[PDB]
Amino acid sequence: DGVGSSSGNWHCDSTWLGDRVITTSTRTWALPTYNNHLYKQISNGTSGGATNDNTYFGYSTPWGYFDFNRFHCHFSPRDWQRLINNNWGFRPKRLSFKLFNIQVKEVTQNEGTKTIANNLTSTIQVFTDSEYQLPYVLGSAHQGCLPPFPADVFMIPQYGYLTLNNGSQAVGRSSFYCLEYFPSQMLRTGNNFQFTYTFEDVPFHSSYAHSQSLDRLMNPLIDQYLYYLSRTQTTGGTANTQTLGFSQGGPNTMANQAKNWLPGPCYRQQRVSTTTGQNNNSNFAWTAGTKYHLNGRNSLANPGIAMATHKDDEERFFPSNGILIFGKQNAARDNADYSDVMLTSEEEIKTTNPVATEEYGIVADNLQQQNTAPQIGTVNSQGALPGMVWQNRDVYLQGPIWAKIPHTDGNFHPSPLMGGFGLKHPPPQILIKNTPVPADPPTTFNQSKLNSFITQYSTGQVSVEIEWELQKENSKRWNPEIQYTSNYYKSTSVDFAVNTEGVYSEPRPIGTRYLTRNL
Amino acid sequence: AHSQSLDRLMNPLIDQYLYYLSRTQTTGGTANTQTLGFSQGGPNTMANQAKNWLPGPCYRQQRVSTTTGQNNNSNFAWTAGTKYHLNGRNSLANPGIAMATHKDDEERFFPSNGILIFGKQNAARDNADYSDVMLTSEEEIKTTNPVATEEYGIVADNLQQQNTAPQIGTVNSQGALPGMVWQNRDVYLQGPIWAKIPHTDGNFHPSP
Amino acid sequence: AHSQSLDRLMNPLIDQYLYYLSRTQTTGGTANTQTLGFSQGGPNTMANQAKNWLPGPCYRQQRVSTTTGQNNNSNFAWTAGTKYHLNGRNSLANPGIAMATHKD
Amino acid sequence: DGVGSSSGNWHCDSTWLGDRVITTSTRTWALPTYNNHLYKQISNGTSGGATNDNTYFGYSTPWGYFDFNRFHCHFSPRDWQRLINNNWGFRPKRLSFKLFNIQVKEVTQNEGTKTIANNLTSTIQVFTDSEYQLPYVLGSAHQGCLPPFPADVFMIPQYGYLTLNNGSQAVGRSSFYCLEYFPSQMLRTGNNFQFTYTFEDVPFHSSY
Amino acid sequence: DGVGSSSGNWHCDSTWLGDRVITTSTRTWALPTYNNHLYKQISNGTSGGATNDNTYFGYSTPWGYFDFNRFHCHFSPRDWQRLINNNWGFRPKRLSFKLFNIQVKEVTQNEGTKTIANNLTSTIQVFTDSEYQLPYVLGSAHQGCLPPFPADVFMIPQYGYLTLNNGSQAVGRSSFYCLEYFPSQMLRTGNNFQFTYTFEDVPFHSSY
Repeated sequence: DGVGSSSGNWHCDSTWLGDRVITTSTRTWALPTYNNHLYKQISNGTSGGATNDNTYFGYSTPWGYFDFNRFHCHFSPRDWQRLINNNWGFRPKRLSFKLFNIQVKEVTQNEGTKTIANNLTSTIQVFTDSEYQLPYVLGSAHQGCLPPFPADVFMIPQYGYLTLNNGSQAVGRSSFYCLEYFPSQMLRTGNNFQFTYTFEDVPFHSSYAHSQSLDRLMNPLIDQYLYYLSRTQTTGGTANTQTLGFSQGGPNTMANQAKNWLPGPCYRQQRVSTTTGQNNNSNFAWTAGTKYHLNGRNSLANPGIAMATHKDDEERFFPSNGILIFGKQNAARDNADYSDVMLTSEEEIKTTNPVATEEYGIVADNLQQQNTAPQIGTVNSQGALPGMVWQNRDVYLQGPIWAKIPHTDGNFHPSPLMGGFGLKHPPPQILIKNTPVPADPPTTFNQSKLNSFITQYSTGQVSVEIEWELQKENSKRWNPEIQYTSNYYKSTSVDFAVNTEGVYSEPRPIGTRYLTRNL
Repeated sequence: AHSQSLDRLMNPLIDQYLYYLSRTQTTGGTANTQTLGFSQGGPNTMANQAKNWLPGPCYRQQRVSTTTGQNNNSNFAWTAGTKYHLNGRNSLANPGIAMATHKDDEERFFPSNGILIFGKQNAARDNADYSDVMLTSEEEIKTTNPVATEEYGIVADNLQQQNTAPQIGTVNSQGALPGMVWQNRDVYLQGPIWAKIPHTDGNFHPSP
Repeated sequence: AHSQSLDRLMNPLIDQYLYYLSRTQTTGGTANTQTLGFSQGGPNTMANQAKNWLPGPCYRQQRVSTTTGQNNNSNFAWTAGTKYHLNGRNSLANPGIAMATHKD
Repeated sequence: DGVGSSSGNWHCDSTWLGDRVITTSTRTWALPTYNNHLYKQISNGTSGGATNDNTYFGYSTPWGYFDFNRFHCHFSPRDWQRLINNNWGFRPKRLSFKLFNIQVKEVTQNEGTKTIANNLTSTIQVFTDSEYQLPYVLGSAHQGCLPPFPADVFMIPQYGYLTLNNGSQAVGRSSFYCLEYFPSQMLRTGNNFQFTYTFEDVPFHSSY
Repeated sequence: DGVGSSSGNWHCDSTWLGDRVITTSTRTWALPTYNNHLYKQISNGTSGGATNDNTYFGYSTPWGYFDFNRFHCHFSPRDWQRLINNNWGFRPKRLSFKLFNIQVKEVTQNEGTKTIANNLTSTIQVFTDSEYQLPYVLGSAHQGCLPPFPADVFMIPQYGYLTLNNGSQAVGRSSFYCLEYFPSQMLRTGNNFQFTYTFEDVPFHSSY
């Protein structure tokens, strides 16, 4: 474990083995000293501009954390292509994490001339929250994951957390955590860190689309033996009176046929169009937004339960807060243009799932009588009903992978809404920090905590290995399937590649669901 | 068939130790003002008693009668039909989730698309008579399951205040709620036996 | 008791990479027309942030106060009661599914 | 024992086991050079303001000392809560002490521009007064213990002692101690120090 | 594998053995950081001066490469003389490659005064494209091979490649490669790299 010997090698590869694929990626990182070595209380209240919906109480910390919860941390674009085009499903089995080649540096600033040198005897600290005792902040779709492009160098994100609040104030149950109250490894240059984790059994993600729909599973050529009420009134001439008539469902009355199953749950959302002209002229984004209400605070149900983005022939429409949206490269943080963002679509599930912007269905409102005409009600939110079947949201190359399932007495179908695999025991948080190095202390004792420190940062490499288990296709379909393909014709630059300026970009979102399977 | 019903699992002879709000206003004379009064559930107030369970799910259907005279004079079979909407297409939810066909003493009523119907021999394919078909009934489940043609229940609509009287809402479709218990639809000698459960990520209680 | 709430499991210091529709109409002056604007969820817009989970089930009940003066003057205990209907009989859903008694 | 390898890891935890609790804490420290490398005689007399009640004779030394004689050096607030709420008594049984990850630095001052660099070949010296031959200065409630908050960084206190005095003057029995007349470990970066101690039987404190 | 110990020795020799000759050469090299750490798309089109015959689409990379594909990398002039004057044919059988004595340096520029120092904890990365997955750029007669004269010191060439183009534009089949998507060895000063390769059967060159 020398100053002069490397502690790691660079592993970035993929290997495919029948029913497994293993991915490895290595990236270079930089870690600053965060927060001036301090833990600070932060809050947001209702004074000034701030709304109640946005209040919080929390702490910010001197630590940083490692995040690889984005598919493109692990899969190259071509690899993602091999996966989606060929497999019905996949899931994660196990991972390996390595930190190595660690360099701690001190920066000296005199007279506007700045210099950087190694501090050989310096350490950094790392630990994993193996027991899940710290608030789990992965899974909230934050920035700071390993870059898609291997050549890119990245900065480690600062760690902070939230607890209960009333306005800008803490409450009795509010909790404070010190990360220094955990055991951590200390590494000098020449030391390394590693750990291994095994994923819990989780269902394969469905990289497939149904080639059948719930409302059409019958034999087109045959009648049912079952009957339905087809006529309530006589049909001939003007003297029409009530009657009862019954008919057998058949090829031309598939809508009426008796069926075994129901479409999935519905929490309806407002429809907006990409053709702006077709939209109402108000700013209705949050006012007409679909929301949930918790303890007096309102949150967008974004993106909410999975529903199809649009019905047949209406690519223009999307749910206002019902899809995942990714930025194009260098898209602005605020108020980016439609041309600067990429909207996902979940067409593939119209097959079993309600369209996002429409009713679930219709129910009776009242009791009909000779003097009372029957009335119906439109159902815009439907909870789980026996016989319902549904599909989860898709995952994307630039999307999230896993989430920690919250620790609660109950849940229904705990698949993370943003997409991915939901785990009771997800990959643990990995926290890293530069150890403080004091500048020279005073020569006579003072009890106050030291506030003068040498200025330091560290850089190193990090490796992640994941084994994924694959589910192969078993289709008897005669004709060819849809596949993700690169564009045939000439172009100014190559998709999923660099610029003349050296900027990698991902042009489109890529989903998982090209192959088909029956219902 | 159950010989007990969800709303009557108590001991008829004993009071609960639990209390419920029984009075919101004073009772004597004309100068009546708000108050709070609390009482213990008992033999004569079984409706008020605290209970552990809830009836099963409800997707309400229109009621029709075998006595034609009692029915509205329109052809309302599909217009007033209970339906689901999938990708722009509408289908009868026939017969839908299991609910009891009728309540006590009302054999005449059935849900318009909520029961299985079999033909008598040589009944016509189209527009057969009532006398030519046989309607099933699922009386046996009124015990735990909502009647097909009625509301699940009532919920509050608003927030009452000194100046605002309280308002209630009628619930005609109810999804699964914790504490719900229910019974499946019956099977018949001339009925189906099995179905393939569709291959999907999720399902709730995949009984055909 | 939980020391965290469902609506606040994020990192207070970091933005989401996900975007949401933040603007439906232009903001400047009087000639305001429709547009589409998108923003990233963040520390000051926690209400808007994309989230994984939903709160538990709800069967709503009427609110009454211990300060009698603040209550409507009717006897509304069973008339405004939350109920279930079984075979033509009505029962209080007492106490019903678990919901919090009151807010902050 | 390299320049480039850490000699310790950060342990800060509590574990509760029935009738034992074990606490671990780690803190970062800084030690200045005290006294310019000198031992100095100090006294306080009766001249000027000074009263007789406050007289002393003593020495100050180039050394520093480690103090963890404050409960919150070891117990987090929540831990203290588990202890007091649940137990009739407690007492200390044994301890482990470690010094590690040592960096010695030299500071260079020219022209108002100051720079700090490592001095790799430098040493520090540590020893324990296992035989109780030096005046025991813990136990007098001084400042300079490890901080309650683990994230805080602290400065080591200077060591000094007192002996017999008459006014500002020494007497026959007054004693002078040199700490360099004890054996001590010398550590460069990459070296570490540790020791183990067992508490004598002592009565449980009454948390009741 | 120390900071202070050499990891290699200088071997430059020839030995002749009847039907074999073995050559060894060692050279000193320097590697700059290329491209500012970036991969950049490059093209040449038909605008301006440029003819169609000279169009290309490609990328340039942060990497450098080692080239010894020139006979005088291995044979001294006198050695070449012994070979040509005396033999009807020759061919290559196997090779050994070593990288050693690696020094990584950082350069600091302030106020027009520049200084160079070692960065001890720094690494370089090396790999061989053993599976031929990158575009093979040797064999195109480029500059940057090891010098003929052993005393000369040389600069490592930058690596870049080309793919399909239409004019200055990419086409569907155009490919992008990232070299960081390969496993590589990381070496600090005091680490070394080596590999061995065997030539496939190939016909003797005719020196006649």
